[PDB]
Amino acid sequence: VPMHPFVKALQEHFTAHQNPEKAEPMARYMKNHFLFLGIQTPERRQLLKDIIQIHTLPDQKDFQIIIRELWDLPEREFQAAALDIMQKYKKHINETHIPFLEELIVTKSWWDSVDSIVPTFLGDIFLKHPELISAYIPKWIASDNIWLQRAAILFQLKYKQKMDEELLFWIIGQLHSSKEFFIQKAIGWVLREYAKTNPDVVWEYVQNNELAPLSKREAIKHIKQNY
DNA sequence: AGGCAAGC
DNA sequence: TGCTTTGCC
Ligand SMILES: COc1cc2[nH]c(C(=O)N3C[C@@H](Cn4cnc(N)c5ncnc4-5)c4c3cc(O)c3[nH]c(C(=O)N5CCc6c5c(O)c(OC)c5[nH]c(C(=O)SC)cc65)cc43)cc2cc1O
Ligand SMILES: [Ca+2]
Repeated sequence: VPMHPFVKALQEHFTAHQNPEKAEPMARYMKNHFLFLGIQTPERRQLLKDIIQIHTLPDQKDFQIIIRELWDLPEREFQAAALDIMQKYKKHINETHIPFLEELIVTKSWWDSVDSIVPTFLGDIFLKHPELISAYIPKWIASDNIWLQRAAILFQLKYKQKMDEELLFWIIGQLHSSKEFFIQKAIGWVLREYAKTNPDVVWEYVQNNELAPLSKREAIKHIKQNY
């Protein structure tokens, strides 16, 4: 049972605003891996805002406590809310929190939580601490955990001109022979996105290095008409 | 406001 | 495959 007063307040307020008619299709969309209360993103964020306006944002010493307690609640909106909360503490998040973020990635894993952790929170940490990438990314690739592998692929997704091209291509080469949908698809996504910034090097990469056909097709869907 | 981004 | 609905930017 959650014990932090902020989490208890949030749980009560979310539960009081549940919508069972939305809960069923929301849970089906995530392959019924999770129960849902039936609260979509606009309403979920406003309910969190209500609780912050009443109680104020808890002290930064508590932010991991709060996120952990929310992660253990059954309904999926509590994990989505915990990530909204983590965004409000981002000035206090640094390299010492990478293991905490790893834990969140591999606990109650699915594409919604993992994608909300990786390009923003890990992306920002490794921009400030790029000399720490080698302590994590190769480990994640070798772990055979598909969500840490997707993290290795997508932490640079929002980098645009900051992208470390040789690193991106090494990561992708290490994972290109994965059978896994969420890995093949992440490779396609990150290549398509980076092609918005540096289309010529993505084209050269895709024409000279092996990729699953899903990955290759997705990578080039916007630039192929230029060649 | 609208374009671009899993499910089946 | 290319349409769905909702979410991110
Ligand atoms: C950094 O850069 C980016 C990060 C990004 N994150 C997301 C994202 O996180 N997405 C996009 C979008 C999921 N999504 C939707 N449409 C598409 N066409 C998509 N293509 C891919 N994903 C897609 C989505 C999430 C996350 C979620 O946690 C989501 N949850 C739902 C959802 O819950 N859905 C979608 C389908 C659906 C619901 C839902 O609530 C419902 O509740 C009623 C639904 N009812 C029905 C029906 O009765 S139809 C017969 C369908 C239905 C959508 C959804 C997009 C995105 C974009 C970026 O550039
Ligand atoms: Ca698609």
